[PDB]
Amino acid sequence: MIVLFVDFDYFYAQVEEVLNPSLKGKPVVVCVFSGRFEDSGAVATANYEARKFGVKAGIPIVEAKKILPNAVYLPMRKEVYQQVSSRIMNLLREYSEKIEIASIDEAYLDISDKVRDYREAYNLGLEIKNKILEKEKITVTVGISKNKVFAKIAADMAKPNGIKVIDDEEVKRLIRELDIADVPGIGNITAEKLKKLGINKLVDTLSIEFDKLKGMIGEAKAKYLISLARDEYNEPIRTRVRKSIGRIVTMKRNSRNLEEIKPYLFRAIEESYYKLDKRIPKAIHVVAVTEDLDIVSRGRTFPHGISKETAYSESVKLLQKILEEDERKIRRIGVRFSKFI
DNA sequence: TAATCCTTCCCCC
DNA sequence: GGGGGAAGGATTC
Ligand SMILES: [Ca+2]
Ligand SMILES: [Ca+2]
Ligand SMILES: [Ca+2]
Repeated sequence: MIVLFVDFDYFYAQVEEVLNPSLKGKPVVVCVFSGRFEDSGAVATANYEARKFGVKAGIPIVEAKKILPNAVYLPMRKEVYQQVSSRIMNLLREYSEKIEIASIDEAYLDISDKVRDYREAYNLGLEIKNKILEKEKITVTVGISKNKVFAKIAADMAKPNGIKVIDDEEVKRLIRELDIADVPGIGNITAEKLKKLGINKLVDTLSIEFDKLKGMIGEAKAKYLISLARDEYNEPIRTRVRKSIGRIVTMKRNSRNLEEIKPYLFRAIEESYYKLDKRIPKAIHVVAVTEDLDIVSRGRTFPHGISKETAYSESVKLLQKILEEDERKIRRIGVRFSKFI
């Protein structure tokens, strides 16, 4: 099999540059301003100009300014980006029917048909990198391999703005040499548990007795790693479906008083519905971010579709259930709609 | 600025 | 025992 993974470089900041070329060659930081206090918020993404110095996704907006006090700071604009992305996901469709849109900027292609070997593979990587650069003036990175996991890893290496192949032989050394923590789906926490169990390489997973790996990190995860290590991973490419929509927001001050919260909660549903568009959910969830930054949630399924009027009531009851079964204050509040018709 | 996998529950064959 | 399906939380991106 031969899978080609495509990944957009620092996407949000690149589109920002694209939309005002002057920004070219400068450190651009796409930020999310919570508006709580002076320059409060976080970092959505920074371009190469900023990254290399430390500014990265997750750092506060105040920390970033201490490093690059004079870079460009712009508020995120999901809508525009999302649309830019949509277009690009099309140039690709025009490269196969088997396309999996993993995220707003990640996508996998199943070219096992078209191309005959890694040779023609590269040609198409290039032929593809180009197209998107022409049509939309945006740089990406290609990864090619026996499957989605490596095609992706393939892309993490050759980044930014590169293209890389990882053929069987090389995969082999990776299953052994490649770090366990650098394997897709293994976040700190897991990579951590995998530490104790003495696992540090995909190989290491073959020594331990399954059931101890299962009682630890989970059967799915466990099986996932195994198949990978034994060189038997091969999940196909499928067209994923938005199985949920929501929208959380923050208040100027943490609160516990229901009246003080409602207004925020509604604004949340309001936007959530706008997103929904044409879609009708059967499930609802109120999500609260307590002051200590711990997420608390309460929801409910209905035997029918939820109207907007219904959401307003349902959400105010589930929020009450939250202030009840919890004494902490709320820093953020939002709704999540699922189980569409 | 959603996907997925778990774990525990609560019927009820 | 175990199918089926919330519900709430844990984990990755
Ligand atoms: Ca990226
Ligand atoms: Ca990782
Ligand atoms: Ca908790």
